[PDB]
Amino acid sequence: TTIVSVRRNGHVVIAGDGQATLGNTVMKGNVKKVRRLYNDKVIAGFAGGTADAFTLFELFERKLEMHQGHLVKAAVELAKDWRTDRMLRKLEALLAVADETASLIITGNGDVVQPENDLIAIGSGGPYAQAAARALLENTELSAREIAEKALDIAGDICIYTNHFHTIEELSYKAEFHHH
Amino acid sequence: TTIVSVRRNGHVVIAGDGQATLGNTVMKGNVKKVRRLYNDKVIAGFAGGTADAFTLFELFERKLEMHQGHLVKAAVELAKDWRTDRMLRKLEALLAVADETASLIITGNGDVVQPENDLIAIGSGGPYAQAAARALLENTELSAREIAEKALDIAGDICIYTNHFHTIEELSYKAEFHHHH
Amino acid sequence: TTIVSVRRNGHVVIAGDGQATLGNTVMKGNVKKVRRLYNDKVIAGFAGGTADAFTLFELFERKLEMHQGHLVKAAVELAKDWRTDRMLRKLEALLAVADETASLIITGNGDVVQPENDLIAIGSGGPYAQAAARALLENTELSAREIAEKALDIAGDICIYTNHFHTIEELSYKAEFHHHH
Amino acid sequence: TTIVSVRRNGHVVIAGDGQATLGNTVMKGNVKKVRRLYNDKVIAGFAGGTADAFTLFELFERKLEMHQGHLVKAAVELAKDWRTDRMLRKLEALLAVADETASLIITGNGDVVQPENDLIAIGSGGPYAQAAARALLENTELSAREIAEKALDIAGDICIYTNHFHTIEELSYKAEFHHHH
Amino acid sequence: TTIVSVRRNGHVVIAGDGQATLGNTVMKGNVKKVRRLYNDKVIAGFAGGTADAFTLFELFERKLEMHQGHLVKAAVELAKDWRTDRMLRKLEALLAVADETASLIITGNGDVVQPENDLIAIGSGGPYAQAAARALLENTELSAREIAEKALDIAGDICIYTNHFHTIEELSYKAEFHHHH
Amino acid sequence: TTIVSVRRNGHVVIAGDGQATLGNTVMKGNVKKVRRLYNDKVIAGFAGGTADAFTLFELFERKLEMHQGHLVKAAVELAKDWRTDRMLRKLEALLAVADETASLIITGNGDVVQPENDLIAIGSGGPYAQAAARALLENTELSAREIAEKALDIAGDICIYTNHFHTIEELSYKAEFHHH
Amino acid sequence: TTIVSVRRNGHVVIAGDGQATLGNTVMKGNVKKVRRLYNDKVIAGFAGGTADAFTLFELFERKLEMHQGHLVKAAVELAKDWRTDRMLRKLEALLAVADETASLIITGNGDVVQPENDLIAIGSGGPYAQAAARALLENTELSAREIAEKALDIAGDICIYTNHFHTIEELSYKAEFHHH
Amino acid sequence: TTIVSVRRNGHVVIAGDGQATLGNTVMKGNVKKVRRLYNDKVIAGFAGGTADAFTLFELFERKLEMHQGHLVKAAVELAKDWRTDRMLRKLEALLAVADETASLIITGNGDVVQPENDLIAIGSGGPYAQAAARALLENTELSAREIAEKALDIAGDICIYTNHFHTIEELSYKAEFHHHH
Amino acid sequence: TTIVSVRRNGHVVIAGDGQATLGNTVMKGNVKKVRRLYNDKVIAGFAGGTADAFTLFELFERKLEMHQGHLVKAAVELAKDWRTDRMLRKLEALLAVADETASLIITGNGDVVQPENDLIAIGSGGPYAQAAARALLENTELSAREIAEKALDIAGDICIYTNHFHTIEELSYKAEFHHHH
Amino acid sequence: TTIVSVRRNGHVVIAGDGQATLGNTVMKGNVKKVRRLYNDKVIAGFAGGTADAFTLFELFERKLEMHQGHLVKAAVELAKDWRTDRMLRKLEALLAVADETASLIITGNGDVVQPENDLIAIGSGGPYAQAAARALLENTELSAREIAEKALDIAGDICIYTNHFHTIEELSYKAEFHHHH
Amino acid sequence: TTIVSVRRNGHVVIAGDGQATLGNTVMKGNVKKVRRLYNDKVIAGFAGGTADAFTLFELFERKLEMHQGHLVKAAVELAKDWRTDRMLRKLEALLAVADETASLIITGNGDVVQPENDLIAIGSGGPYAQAAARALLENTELSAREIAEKALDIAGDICIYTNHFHTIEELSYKAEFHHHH
Repeated sequence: TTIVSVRRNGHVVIAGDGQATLGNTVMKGNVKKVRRLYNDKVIAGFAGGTADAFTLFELFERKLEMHQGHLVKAAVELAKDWRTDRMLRKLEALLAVADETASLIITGNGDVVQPENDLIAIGSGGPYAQAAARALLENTELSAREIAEKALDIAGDICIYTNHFHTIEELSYKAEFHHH
Repeated sequence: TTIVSVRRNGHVVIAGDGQATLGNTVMKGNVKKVRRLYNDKVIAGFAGGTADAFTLFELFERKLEMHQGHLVKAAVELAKDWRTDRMLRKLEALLAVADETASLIITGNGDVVQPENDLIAIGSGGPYAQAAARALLENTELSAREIAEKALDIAGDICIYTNHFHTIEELSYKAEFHHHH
Repeated sequence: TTIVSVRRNGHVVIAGDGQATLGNTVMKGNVKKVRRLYNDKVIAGFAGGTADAFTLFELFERKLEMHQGHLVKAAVELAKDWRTDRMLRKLEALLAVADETASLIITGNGDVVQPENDLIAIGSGGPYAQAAARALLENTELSAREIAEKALDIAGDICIYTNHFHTIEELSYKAEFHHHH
Repeated sequence: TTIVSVRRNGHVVIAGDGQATLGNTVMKGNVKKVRRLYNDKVIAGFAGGTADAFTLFELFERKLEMHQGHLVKAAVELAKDWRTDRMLRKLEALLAVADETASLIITGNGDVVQPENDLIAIGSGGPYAQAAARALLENTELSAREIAEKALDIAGDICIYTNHFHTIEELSYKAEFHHHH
Repeated sequence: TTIVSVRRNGHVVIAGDGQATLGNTVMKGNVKKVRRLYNDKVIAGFAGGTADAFTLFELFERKLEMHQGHLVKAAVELAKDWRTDRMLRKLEALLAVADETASLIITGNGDVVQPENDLIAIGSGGPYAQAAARALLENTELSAREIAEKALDIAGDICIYTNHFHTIEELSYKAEFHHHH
Repeated sequence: TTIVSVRRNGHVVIAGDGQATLGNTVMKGNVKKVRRLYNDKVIAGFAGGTADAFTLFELFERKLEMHQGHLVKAAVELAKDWRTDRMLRKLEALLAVADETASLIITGNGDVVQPENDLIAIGSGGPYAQAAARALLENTELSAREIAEKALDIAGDICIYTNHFHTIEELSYKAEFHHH
Repeated sequence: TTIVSVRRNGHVVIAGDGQATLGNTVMKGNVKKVRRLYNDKVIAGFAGGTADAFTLFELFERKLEMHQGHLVKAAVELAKDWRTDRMLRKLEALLAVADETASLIITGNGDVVQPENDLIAIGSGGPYAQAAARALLENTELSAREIAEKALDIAGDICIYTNHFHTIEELSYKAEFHHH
Repeated sequence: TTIVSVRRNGHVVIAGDGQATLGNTVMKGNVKKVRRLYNDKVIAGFAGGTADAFTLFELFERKLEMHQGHLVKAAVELAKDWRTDRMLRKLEALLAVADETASLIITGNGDVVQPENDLIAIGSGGPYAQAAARALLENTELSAREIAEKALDIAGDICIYTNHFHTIEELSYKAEFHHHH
Repeated sequence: TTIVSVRRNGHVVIAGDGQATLGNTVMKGNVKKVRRLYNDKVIAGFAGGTADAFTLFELFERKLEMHQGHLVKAAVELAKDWRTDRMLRKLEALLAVADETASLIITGNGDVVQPENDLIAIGSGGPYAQAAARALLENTELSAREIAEKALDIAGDICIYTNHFHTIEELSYKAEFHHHH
Repeated sequence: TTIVSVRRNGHVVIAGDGQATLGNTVMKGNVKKVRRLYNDKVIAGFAGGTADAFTLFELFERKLEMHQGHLVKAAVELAKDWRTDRMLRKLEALLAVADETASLIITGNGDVVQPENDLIAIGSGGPYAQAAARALLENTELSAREIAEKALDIAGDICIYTNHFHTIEELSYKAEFHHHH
Repeated sequence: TTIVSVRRNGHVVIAGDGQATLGNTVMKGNVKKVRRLYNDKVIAGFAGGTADAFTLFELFERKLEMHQGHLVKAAVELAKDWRTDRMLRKLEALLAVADETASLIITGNGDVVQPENDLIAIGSGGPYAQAAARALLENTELSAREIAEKALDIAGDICIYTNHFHTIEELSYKAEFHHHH
């Protein structure tokens, strides 16, 4: 499992593979690890098992409406409850979330984090992709999209636990407004 | 324990062995791991111990009537409660369910899944069978039945934890065919 | 790493992938795990690291000329020395060898084995491929080649440790197949 | 600890040893592991510690009267509560129960099971006795009694954790055997 | 892997299954674990891997001719060298040997043993079979053959590591009988 | 720690040492491991730590009055609660209890047991003492007292974890009643 | 496995059971663990596996003739080589040896020991038997034989790993010499 | 992660790095581990994960207003609740807090501590920095600031888990320093 | 951490070091582990972390006033609540307490103990000190003070976890003496 | 096992207990752990098993005559060979040796050491005795003898692994003590 | 155990503590870990046990004369033989060596190293001292001596395994200075 995010110009993206590895056998390989929340305003990607993710995303989206649209806080409030009540302390995963606002990793442990460049790379191959992505983003242009794609690809070429099937979600936000 | 499912033309099947392995001794070897729910409309197979299964199947079938016959949903609602209340969080198993609608694995963990081809292979030998099955389904015709049977056989030939005694349930619903000449 | 062998009509084949997995990172993925010995008369496939293999293949090929072309014996003599002198007792791998004569797995442990059908399936994915292969070979024709290929493919689709890059070697030993287009 | 059950003609029996092993020292060796419930209509044997057993037997016998005399159900209802509420989830043991109705293993895990022949063999030596018993029951007649006894004896001869002191309970439910001296 | 031996009237037998289990996958299941030595005078069964066995059987048979036909001795001398020189100290297995003379287990460890009744039961299932066998041999007649067969069957029914495919070798030498009337 | 019990003629005894071993250092060596309950009618010995013991003995003595003087049951009821509620499931020890009625080991695990001869031998050296005791009781007379003493002595001579300081409690019950 | 030795008046004895326990299954139960060396002059008992024992007994008996009949030294020289050359360092067991001279435990580790009373108790049940034996030997007479027997019996009654089948060897040495 | 504090003349400082190490990969490296509470009167630094910290800082700042401005007490009351209710017993971290009043380490374990010199050195590198810091503070003057900086730098040069990105907060509470150029 | 107590003539003392060891680094080394309660009538020493200690001392001192001045009792009542309510069951430490009445160790586990000579030696070095102390107290006179000091010194000389900085509290109450001539 | 040494005026002593502890059972308790070498000129004590000791003492005494009577060197040369050739590298123990010359601990590891005061305290209880001994030697006179005895006694009172049976060897090397009754 | 080295102006120093820690008890605490070789021209410090050190120092000093006075080389040649012949491969330690030439750590592993500033800090506390030392050397002047002393002090203040008793050896060789005014 591997997921990335990038922010270039007016585009932020989250992209993950879909390999359902188990033990040493792929049980499935097209899981949508990336999806969107709060009516197409905020994107996210989770690492782990669909359930916990869903429970979290919901709860998080709850904390979302419960704070209007302040991503940061919604996330924060969530991370709290998560690394709080004994129950949630059981569900484990990692959530990459982003929107016009910003991007942030949320771990079950209790850690809400804005990476060093809205460059979220997580999962088994996170490091690998990160590197690639980074490299690109550093020594080249291309789009958030292209890069993520690119890196997220390479990831799986190295980390066995990664798929190659790309679920992606990107939202542009160039507030181009022509008065006539 | 191993269980498969397939869907070819107008036939979907679920087939499992019956080996009651314990530690390293077979206590029994004719357990019906596959059965049918909601008055012969939906089939299922569970992996694990009869009890939990029964508790789940019932609860699931409750969530079933409680949504008419929308398999997906019923399953979804179930997986919820399962990977929800601390109590159910104790019963562990895997449920392979199918019908005209579709087929889906339901884990206790909280995971409702449509495999990559309504090809459900679970249990110790799941991977093995899957392979065989797949292979067949790929490079040959035959029936959902034949295939499942075939694979589910091979499974036990390799995975010690698998039986060879085949409990099967298949439901047809729009029997197709594809003959050439 | 996964390697298969099959024997159908006048064709015996050995085919393996090429994934150089390490820890949880692929360092390379095009290793030729399958090759031929004794001047294109005997084929083999090894599971593990190039070196040990080479050491073994050579020593084995030595025990080969040292017994003319009696595959069985060459293999037997080898497995002995292997699971014998302290030194060799360190190099570990698995050797799938075949020719007109037959096919046999050679383990470092000290085991020379003719599988249940000259159907050699070894490696992380061995079981998987075996299954598929088997299934094919059972419920269909096709060639030793097609099957191995097919299975060895499927293998990697399931076992992460398997590559998909196919190194194959097949030797025919009778026939004169024709083609009418 | 080892316990068996058999059903031959009109006789079902449960027999266990009495070795109170602990660590690697026998603290006692005459524990009655087999007993009867519901006013001499149903027999049972437990594997483990007197307490949990008693707690279970009682609760089970409660679920018993609470369903008249339908052994199966009583057992089922019990296994549920057992592999249900956190509390019971702690008491661990195995219950071999039988009567005119049938015989069934009840595990704390959540598993109510009718063995392959009303041949219940449980405990450290269970497998061993099962074997012997089985063998007898297969290639000979004798009584449920004789067999159980026999097997349950042999058990201890092999499994150190087994006693040799036989607590047995058998209930007949038809017949009128005679004797001409 | 499981192997038995029995001696009734004028017949001593050695019988073993043929399951080539590895890890948790059967690589083969028709290995001849039982065979005969010294020109059809002495039988044996080995537990483990064909190679080591062969090395031992040969060496043992060497120690055999080297002592005429005194099984005991040959065996003794063998066990010596086996649990002696560092090299042999690596090959591990168990040898069940018998003939007119007697029957004896030979372990690599250095142990030549006459079981408690020329009833050799070894291998994963050894204990199981033993039991059954014993039981038979105790509470019934039948032949060394029938018994062994019977037991060796049951074995695999319980011990997953056992095959069911029976390789047997029995030698008669003063065929008795005991009929009553 | 080691404790024994014996029953000969009209005398039942419980005797234990007093070694407070810890790690590999004796912190104390005169702990009274044996004592009496229910107003000098029932004796007992515990193995382990004074606290848990006290909690148990009390609770047990509670279950005692709560059943008049039926040792067996009191014990049984106790063993239940002990190997029952999560809380008690934490306190661990072994209780040797006896009286006119009988003698019985009660473990936390959930096990109430009448040994093979009202010969209770428990603790690190239990086995050892048992043996000796047994031997005596088998091939000689002497008193319950003498034997226990004897054995309980030997125990410590072998098991390092045993003390040699003997706390003993014996109750006779020969209902000798002269009518005049 | 359990073996004892005793020395009373002019009789020294070694006695062991014969249980061939393995894992948790008795493979055999009549192994002769006790035997005699150097032409019926010295007795011994081994704990473990027949082979190693034989190798040792032989080597030891070699070191025996190689020192005339000085048990002690023979034993000592042996224990050396045993807990010496890498090879022997692999064979593990315990040897109880005795004769007119004395009695002594020899471990592979490198330890030749005369117990506290020519009372050798070794093996799984050694401690147990020891106790019993001791007890007897302490508070009663009877013979070395009777006691060993007795104790060695009790042993198996407690230690599951012990058999009950008694192989015994006792040598008397009362140099009663009547001049006529 | 590493954090220091010093008190020299009228200046107390808290400074930490910003390395977000995980496993053996830096996920981020600019985390503000040091911050200020109770309206710029009290400073603090936490070791660990942002969340728990925040939960604690808040609760502590609650216990702060709830005792006016008596740092010591606020801290004490906090450490209590922390190493008290089961819930808080889960959040783990270390809090370095200081102000005009004093400086004190607060551990989840239940320990409120004033170091040996208002010289708080905590975190993976704490010991290292402490040393350096100490050494400076001992054999030289410079400012609390310069020292912390200096040491906290050196820290990362040695402890891989330390960043080098310095988040610092210093509060003076007397003086009027001048400068003649 | 190490603490001692002694009682000679009319003087009882409690003395402990002050090493704040953590992992393998001293974070502080002047912690007052010994202090006095109930208005200079009762002394005590705790082993562990200041917090828990304080919680206990207070609660204990509460149980103190709540029983006038009967040390024993107060202690007993305390040990109860301590090794009682789940909450307190978390705070762990050891309390050495003494006064005119007597001296007693109180563990969280639930254990109130009068050592073998009002000679309380606890903590990492407890055993060591005890020894020395004992030795002195045995083969010499000197004062409770001197001895404690002496021993408590030696302790740190051996046990790395011990400080050398001595916090002591001694209360006289009927000052004896024993001079000869 | 515990052994001490002291040097006071013209007397150096080595004293050890005799507890043959094994696992958790004393197999013997009168082993002479202390003895004398080189014709009553040098004393020593070993910690461990009689054999290795003897091997060492001999070899050391060889290195002794091989250097006349220079204890230090003999010891040094020994420790070398000991922590040198693979073989000796297996025998493990500790040797306390002394004479007119001096006293020194010799470990198998490769360490020849003169303690801080010719006060050798080794063995499980070494630390304990050391303490006591020390304390005596510090705050009192008495003889090397009395002290060792005293301490070595106390040792066993605390360390279970220590005996109480005292084997002692003391050599004087000046003086002419008198006694007026 | 901790040892440092520094080089300032015309002075290079090596300084180590003297704590003989064992398990968790100091057996001695005045071991001279630092000493000089090749007739007062080269200094060194070893970490570990006196023996091995001595063996090495000698052998190294042999390799020293055997190359005149080229420290580097001598060291190199030594490290070779050390991390070479199986025998030396057993003695383990660390050698800090210096002289006019330079300073270098020599590990048994096979590693001759010039630290980043002739600032050798090794041993348990090595890191700690290094830090301090470094800090000094960085933000202050003072002498190689003062610094080492200072740091090597601090070390033991933190690392329990360090002594405080300072054995030092410094050699001047072109005494510089740098005064300003």
